[PDB]
Amino acid sequence: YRFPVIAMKVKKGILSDYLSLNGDVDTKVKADIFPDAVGKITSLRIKLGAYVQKGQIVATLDPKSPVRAPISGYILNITKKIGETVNPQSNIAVVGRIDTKQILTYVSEKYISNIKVGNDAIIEVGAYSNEKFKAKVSEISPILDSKSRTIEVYLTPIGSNLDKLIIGMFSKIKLITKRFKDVIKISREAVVEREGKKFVFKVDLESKSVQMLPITVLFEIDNIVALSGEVEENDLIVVEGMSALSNGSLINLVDTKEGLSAESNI
Repeated sequence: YRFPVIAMKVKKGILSDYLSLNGDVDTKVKADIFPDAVGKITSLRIKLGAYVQKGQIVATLDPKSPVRAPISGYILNITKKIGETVNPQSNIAVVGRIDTKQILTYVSEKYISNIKVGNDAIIEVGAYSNEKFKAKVSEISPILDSKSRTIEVYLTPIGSNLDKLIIGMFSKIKLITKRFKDVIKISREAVVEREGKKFVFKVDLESKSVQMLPITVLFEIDNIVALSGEVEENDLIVVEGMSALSNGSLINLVDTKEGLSAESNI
């Protein structure tokens, strides 16, 4: 008998660990819009998304008083209606710049000591590639909040297509903590546990059989193992049929799958 197997033509690549966070898209430069007097809002000369310049009149009161923009940028929010009464500490609207986007997140103290300015992240607002963006850590707050045990971390989105990372949006963040580089990646099920050790099966094409090689699992995630040991680029390693195999088992190579990408999982 010859056991049926599928084998992968294994490649060297990158597998990357990450910390899973939540955060918000914000901007570095923004300001609240306050009246200079007390009274009722007569007119609102702004809508969401509108561009306004420093000094420009954005609303009007009856005690006629003008409410003016304090900086130049875009209206991110309006928190007041025509009719409402207001004073110099009523926040009417928010203006901010769209060219100084930032992602804000809060990281637990135990992870902070390995995070550095320049670390890579992926910012996700959705499942598809058009909804994911690259970013880099820009700043680490000196403040530890004692109740939550978290420290604020700021990321700057880079690359192309940032016009869909909209200010105010919720995001998932994948903050890359370690990259295993130039290692053999293979589907996790290739690895088999015998007598408290780990092995894979390498196919010898000439003799149509397998050899049981010991390996070490360096890291694994998303059903992918990065391993070290006696395995090299282009070895044929069994990825279906392995539970039935032993050292020297004879097999039938039913098919050969391509190796997993050399590039990072994330």
